[PDB]
Amino acid sequence: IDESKYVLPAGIKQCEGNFNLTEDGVACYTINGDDVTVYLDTKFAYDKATLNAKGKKAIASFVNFIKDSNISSVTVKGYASQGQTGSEFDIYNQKLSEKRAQAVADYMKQLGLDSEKIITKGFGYNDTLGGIHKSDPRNQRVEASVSAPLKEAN
Repeated sequence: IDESKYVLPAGIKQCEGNFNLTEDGVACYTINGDDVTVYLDTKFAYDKATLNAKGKKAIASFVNFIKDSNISSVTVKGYASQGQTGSEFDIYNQKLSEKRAQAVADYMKQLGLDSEKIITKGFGYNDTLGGIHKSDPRNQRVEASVSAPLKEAN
């Protein structure tokens, strides 16, 4: 006798298997029961902390979900690839990754999200993606995930 209809995050599609092994910026969702979780994987060109159009489209939809879910805070994590076999550039890439997270967060603020709701972390070329080489450009990225109950349709 149930009639309630729940609605999916706007402009975001369900995550495919290994959704982070895309070399494109993406935002996707998974459902676990009645709670939805949205992921953001924004990619960057080599040595760049600038956003591209794909990244910006993804972020905008990510933010639209945060503002609609009345979500409290989002942690924005930046990463880098390890381009060279030693540790000469570990601090360099740590800073790079921080700059990437800061880029993502700056754009979120342009979109009408408040700076207090945003926490940024850089990781350098640690936590590189599983299954690929550490120097793969897909490691050059910012990640974030938020969760919220599924909204009833209205």
